[PDB]
Amino acid sequence: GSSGSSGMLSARTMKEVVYWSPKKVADWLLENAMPEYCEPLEHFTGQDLINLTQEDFKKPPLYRVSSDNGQRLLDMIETLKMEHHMEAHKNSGPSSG
Repeated sequence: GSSGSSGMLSARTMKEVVYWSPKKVADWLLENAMPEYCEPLEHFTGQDLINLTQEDFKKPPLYRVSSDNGQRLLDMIETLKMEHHMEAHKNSGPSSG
């Protein structure tokens, strides 16, 4: 083993998590035990990371990365957005699905 117990475990701010760096997005993953998404998110940016959807899982780079149909991550990210100023739609009930 090499990285047994990390020294520092915390984040300055996640209100944007969009302008982040390609090296930070990763640290955030391992921080929550998500080293499996680091590979596909190696060159990912806070912005691209938050722009991830269950649909993006069906295809690469993020594909069958976990046995949770990309739930653990989707949930870990969903929060990264709720913070940012992203006015989501209101109406509920699509035409086709």
